[PDB]
Amino acid sequence: MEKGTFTLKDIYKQIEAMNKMGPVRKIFEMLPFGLGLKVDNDVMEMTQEKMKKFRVIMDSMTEEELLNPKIIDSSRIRRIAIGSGTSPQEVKELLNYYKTMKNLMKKMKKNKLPI
Repeated sequence: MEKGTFTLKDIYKQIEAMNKMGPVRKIFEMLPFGLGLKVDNDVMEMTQEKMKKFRVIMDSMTEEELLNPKIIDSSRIRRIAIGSGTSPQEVKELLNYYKTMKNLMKKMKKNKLPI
């Protein structure tokens, strides 16, 4: 139905906690010219914190889409991944995360007693 018990749009907002977005003035305070294995970030994009790219796709995908995950449109997510900069594969695992939810079935409290 229109409601899917706490849709996933409620999950992406929880990651907003981290972002560090606000380059006002003096982003860094002086730096050593002899950097080592600290990061060495280069022109090639790199990945690390999964939560960092989690929020980005939150404003990409359509809320209507979040309400109905079963509507996985391979074409719609294609363009969307480009907007987020990641890819459909990273969104496929994201849904696969709720697969883990099936693991909940190991506990499946429910009731198991209609009468």
